[PDB]
Amino acid sequence: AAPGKPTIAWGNTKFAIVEVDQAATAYNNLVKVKNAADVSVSWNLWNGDTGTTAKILLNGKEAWSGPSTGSSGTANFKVNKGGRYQMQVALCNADGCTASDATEIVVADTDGSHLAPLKEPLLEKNKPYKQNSGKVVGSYFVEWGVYGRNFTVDKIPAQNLTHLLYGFIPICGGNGINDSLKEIEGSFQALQRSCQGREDFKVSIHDPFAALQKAQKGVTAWDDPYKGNFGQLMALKQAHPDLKILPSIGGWTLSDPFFFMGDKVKRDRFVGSVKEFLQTWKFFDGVDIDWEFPGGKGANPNLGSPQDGETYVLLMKELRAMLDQLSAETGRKYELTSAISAGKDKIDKVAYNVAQNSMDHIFLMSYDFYGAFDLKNLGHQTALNAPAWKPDTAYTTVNGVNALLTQGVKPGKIVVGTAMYGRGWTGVNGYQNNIPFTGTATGPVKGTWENGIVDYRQIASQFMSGEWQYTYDATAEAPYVFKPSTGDLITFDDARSVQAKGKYVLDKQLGGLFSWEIDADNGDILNSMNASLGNSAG
Ligand SMILES: CC(=O)N[C@H]1[C@H](O[C@H]2[C@H](O)[C@H]3N=C(C)S[C@H]3O[C@@H]2CO)O[C@H](CO)[C@@H](O[C@@H]2O[C@H](CO)[C@@H](O)[C@H](O)[C@H]2NC(C)=O)[C@@H]1O
Ligand SMILES: CC(=O)N[C@@H]1[C@@H](O)[C@H](O[C@@H]2O[C@H](CO)[C@@H](O)[C@H](O)[C@H]2NC(C)=O)[C@@H](CO)O[C@H]1O
Repeated sequence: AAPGKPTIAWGNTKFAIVEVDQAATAYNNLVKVKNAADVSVSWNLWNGDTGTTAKILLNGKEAWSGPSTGSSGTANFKVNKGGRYQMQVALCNADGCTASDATEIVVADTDGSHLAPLKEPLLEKNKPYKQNSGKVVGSYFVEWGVYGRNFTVDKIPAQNLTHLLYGFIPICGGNGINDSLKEIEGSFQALQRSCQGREDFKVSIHDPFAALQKAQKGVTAWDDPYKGNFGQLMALKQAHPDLKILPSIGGWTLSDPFFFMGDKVKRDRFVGSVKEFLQTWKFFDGVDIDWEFPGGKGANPNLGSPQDGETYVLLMKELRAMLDQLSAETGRKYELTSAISAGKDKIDKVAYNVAQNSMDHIFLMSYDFYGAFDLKNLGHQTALNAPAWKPDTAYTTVNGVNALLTQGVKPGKIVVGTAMYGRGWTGVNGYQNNIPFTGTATGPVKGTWENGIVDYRQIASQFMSGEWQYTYDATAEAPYVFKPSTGDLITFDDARSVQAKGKYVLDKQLGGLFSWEIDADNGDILNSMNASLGNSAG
């Protein structure tokens, strides 16, 4: 007779090719990349002959075999490809093979091959669009947004984007390297802990809990190898295999290390760390460099050098040569992008007409033109054009785009920025002709999360009734609201100014639109990005 039918023993059924150590705070110990998951299966035979060979089958295919020597057995073996597999134990002799019922096992890998797709309904005012314009539609999701802002990856309207950027991946370094972090309580210390034992100028993860461990929809079981933003982004990639998910390195507070990269030793180390990061976290499709800014005038008043333009171009060229090696190894297309100042004074510190040859997209940061950081000179923070009362206004979207075009940047590379937030002032006074921007302020407006800044959701929700005036400036293409009794003035993007930007993008053959930051929209802003670029509804 053939052998008795074995019963699979109860035991762990989730294993990982890239393992996350659940009690480690240092990135180097937290993440263990293996060539294959170490899988274990045990079985008992309660009736009959145990056979002479025992096999572990994954979807019918043998992963292990050995002699069947008793009523219970254990197999330890390696599986080098992620997925959910119907595992069976089979006992075989000369008279045939008898297979157990199947038990599903998980062999996790960071492409999310082991995850059910994260396909979540659109929330708030988001309406469905098809990505058929061939234009970029991007937004940034922030790692720390899962706490107070309570905005998680399952809340992203992912069908309505071509690009989803993850803010932000830090670069390791302590004193003198990441001093701008010190302005945020605990932030510099969290980075030193993540980077313990790791060389400076290598990338890391700033908050490994939020990235890998915090329970979230789809990744809530204790034994799920990946949880947090990264586990959900893996599942999101399964739902949206054409969405480009880019890790963004830098931003306002994490840009200091770039200013050292004129040293090719550091720059090589950084580039090699990026390659390793993309080999480790397979759901990412490239890299976004948000260096704020070559030449300085970013967060750190002690950094900035005339050499920065040359460093920027060398960095983009070497990142591209690294991505072309990675693309060759994997067959995938990887993108290289950068978010850049939209101010002509910062733009002309870099030869973008040379760097564009390495890059897929330039994310033009056509926002933060004005704000509570200057109480004396007020203006539209994200306007397309200058306003009628000051046509020589330096900081407008069109001035930034024209600066690039005059360098010789191809229009199709340029992605125009929209704000999902307003900036504002309180106590505005001394203005003429009913134009509050001609006055001066005494402070920042009360903000949603920080002074001087309000989520677009809150503007739409809270500041469109009672005493608040609303005006759409059609020369600048820019809405604002004003409460004259307190002098509260807020400058923002809305559906209409976004429509004007999209129209302009199409008119000038630019690359598309992107936004900061996705948690702050109620749907209005992203809906308008999609519609104005000509994406079809549905
Ligand atoms: C108003 C706002 O959202 N500010 C955040 C600031 O955002 C700027 C970006 O860094 C620039 N890069 C882009 C890409 S778009 C562009 O503009 C936005 C808005 O001006 O980013 C900071 C990080 O660089 C944010 O800091 C975060 O602040 C919260 C507390 O407010 C804190 O909990 C986070 O730890 C801190 N994150 C980091 C990495 O420092 C700021 O919120
Ligand atoms: C036109 C111009 O150069 N405006 C400056 C602002 O850019 C800058 O604010 C900063 O803008 C960045 C995007 O270009 C943001 O990344 C950043 O969060 C923001 N910094 C702050 C503190 O809001 C300010 C610097 O305060 O100066 C303006 O002149």
